[PDB]
This record gives sequence, structure tokens and C-alpha cells, in this order.
Amino acid sequence: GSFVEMVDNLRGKSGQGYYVEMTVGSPPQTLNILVDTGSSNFAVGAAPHPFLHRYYQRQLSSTYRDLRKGVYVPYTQGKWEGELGTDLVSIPHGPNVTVRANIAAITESDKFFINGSNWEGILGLAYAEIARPDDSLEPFFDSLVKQTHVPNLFSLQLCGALASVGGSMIIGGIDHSLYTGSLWYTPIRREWYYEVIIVRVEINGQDLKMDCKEYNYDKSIVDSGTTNLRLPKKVFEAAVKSIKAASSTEKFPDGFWLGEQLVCWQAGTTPWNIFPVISLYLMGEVTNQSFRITILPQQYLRPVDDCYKFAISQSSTGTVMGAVIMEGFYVVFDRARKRIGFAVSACHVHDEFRTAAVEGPFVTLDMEDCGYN
Ligand SMILES: NC1=N[C@@]2(c3ccc(F)cc3F)CO[C@@H](CF)C[C@H]2CS1
Repeated sequence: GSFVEMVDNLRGKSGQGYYVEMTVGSPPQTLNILVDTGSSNFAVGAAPHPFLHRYYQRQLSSTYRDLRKGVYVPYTQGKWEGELGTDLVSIPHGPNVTVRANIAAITESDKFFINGSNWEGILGLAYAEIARPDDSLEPFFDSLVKQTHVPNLFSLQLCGALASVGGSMIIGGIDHSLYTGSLWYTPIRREWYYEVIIVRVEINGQDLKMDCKEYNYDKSIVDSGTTNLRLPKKVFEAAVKSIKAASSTEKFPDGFWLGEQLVCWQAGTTPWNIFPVISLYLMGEVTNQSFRITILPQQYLRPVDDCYKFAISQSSTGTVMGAVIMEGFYVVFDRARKRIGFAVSACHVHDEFRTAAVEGPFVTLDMEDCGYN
């Protein structure tokens, strides 16, 4: 209902992620930790990397326990590796609890830490199935729910704005002040990533008319650790062709659509009106029932004279609903009921003509056929 102490507990810089303050060990060691719904490991810098403001010093903790196991995490854009162990963890601007959690002490990395950022670790909030080295390594939120009376739910309000960013991570609840209108739920298809099903796509109310399996090839996920709205290659081509057609009053280079170049207008003269709204229809809670979420160019044209980057991009890992999607909405990760809720965010960026929207119910048949196998 109301969680005043957790409101505004997220900070960051544009394109550098959202972080929360955490404490590790005894006596407590304060660290800034990136909130990531796209991964499942709690991993912190444990060595004096030059980009880091601070790091986990295991030698100073009386509650530190060594698991005597390594962890190696290569991924597409980089890699991190470390040493597994446990320790006492708390969230100063969160629930009044202390938990014994798995912690990967980062001992080597490449393109993981950001030069100029104010975070030193990552909080993977997804499920055990995608945890490294395997699903036997219990993620943080699972340890939290198991050892305390904290309800199995968390919500995110990412507000956006190198300009400073803010938001709220409500642990174990929902804060009704952070959204307007009603919450609409989409089922979590499978507990690994926060996997969802997109059943329809519209550009200014105009349907893309693609086989809905294309929207979810090979999956659709909700990821706070990603900036862009990432679309499968075939869907991106069709969406761009439709966005270019809708905004044809002004012509832009082909490189802009691919994120290779920026577009500039004289300060305070950005023509938001010429850019279309983008709607994603999501699988509802009832058979043949869907709802839709709508974003504005204020969410997908990102500030870098006012210059902008097109923050919709092509993907080979499926649909990624990153910060572009999440900044328009209050997102409820209702783990207890295996569903994700969306509502219009009380902090989303809009104008006097259009606002972000969450609407329903809509009749959509064969929604289960939209999922990739
Ligand atoms: N959702 C993602 N999280 C990862 C990530 C996110 C932000 C960041 F600053 C650094 C990262 F490494 C961590 O988990 C990797 C998977 F293990 C994937 C990457 C990229 S996308």
C-alpha cells in the first residue's frame, strides 16, 4: 500500500543503469549495486579495479564464509569471474531485515564495470534456472523470501531524467502513489528470465500484421539491466518501415534508425508530434483476453541544440523490454502469483497532447500460439 522509506531509493546516470544502496558483511560495508531483472547472480567487485569507488573487502568481515567454488560468467558484451561465498546482506532503504546470501566476489572482468559509473556490483533479480554456475546457487530474492516474512513480490518505478536518473524499488509490496489508473497483469510464461508473450504490435494504432510468433522469437523478457527496447530482426525491420512512414514530414539518414548517427533540433523545438506512439499487446490473465501498453517518442528517442539517439534496436535473443519500456510504467514483479503487472507511471515523461497508456480488455484469439517452442 504505502512504503515511504523505499520511495526514491534508486539512483544512476543516463545509460549507466539504476543502482540501490546495499550493505555486505560484519561490520557493514556500503556498496552501490545495479538492479538487474535480466540475470540471477549477486556479484560485487572485490578487488581495486581503477573504475571502482569502493569494493567488497572479505578480510574485514567476521560473518564471511568461503564456499571454495569459482564462477565464470562470459556474456555477449563482456565477462566477469569470481569466488563464491556467503555473508550478511541488508538494504538500508528497504525492509528492516538482514539475510545470509550467496555473493560472487568479482576477481577478474572485461567490459563489465563502467568508467565513470557510481556502482560496484550487480543484483540479479531473475530465477535460479539462469544462475551461474547452475540452479543450485540460490539468488538473493529467493534467500530474502525464505529467511524473512517479506512477501514474494517487488515492484519497479524507473523515472529516467550526464543527467542523473532516479526511481523506486519497492521490496515486498506495491506503493499506490507511484501509479495512476489500474494495474493489468501478464502471466510469467516460465520462471527463468521474467518471460512474457506479446500478442500484437501497433505503430500509431496501425497493426504490424506479422505472425505473432515473430514477436516472441526466441523469447520476450522484461529487463531493467537493458537500456533499449530490443526487437527480433524481422519485427525491427517492419516497425522501422512503419515508424519512417508515420514520421515522413521530416527526413532522417538511414544510419539514425540503426543507432549509428544522432538527430538534432534547436533547443526546446523537438517535434514530438511527428513521431508515432508504439503499442505492445500482452497476453492477459483470462483466455482470449489481452491488454495493451503504449509508449511515446519521449521514451524511445533518448537524449545524448537538443540531440537524440533512436533507442529501439534489433536483437538475436528475442524481445527485450528494457528502460525504453520500463520508464513509461510502474512494473509489479508478482512472483507469488507468477505474473507481471503494468500501470501508467506517475513519473513518466509526456506532453500536453499524449501520455503513456495501459488499456484493456481486448479480445485476442490463439494467444498461446504466439509463444516460441
Ligand atoms: N540484463 C543484462 N545483464 C548483464 C549486465 C547488465 C548491466 C551491466 F552494466 C552489466 C551487465 F553485465 C549481466 O548479466 C549478464 C548475463 F549473465 C548479461 C549482461 C548484459 S544484459
